[PDB]
Amino acid sequence: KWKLFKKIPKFLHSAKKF
Repeated sequence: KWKLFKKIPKFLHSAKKF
């Protein structure tokens, strides 16, 4: 149970801006 297991792959969130 690691809150990071669902936070590292946030590369898709970067493009969400542009």
